[PDB]
Amino acid sequence: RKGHFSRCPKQYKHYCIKGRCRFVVAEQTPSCVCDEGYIGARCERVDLFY
Repeated sequence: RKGHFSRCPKQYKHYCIKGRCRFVVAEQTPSCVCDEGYIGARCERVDLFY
């Protein structure tokens, strides 16, 4: 319909520091989306101060 999946909790977000992730249980699809204004491979740096 719109987005009925499982949101990744901060406790399990070790693959992304400043990035969220949507894990689909019914259809096994683990996808991590980092902040658009972020920088670094592990989402450590950022491109937005104010």
